[PDB]
Amino acid sequence: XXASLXXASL
Repeated sequence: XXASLXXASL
């Protein structure tokens, strides 16, 4: 759930 920052899957 990092959204635009990275960590897409978190």
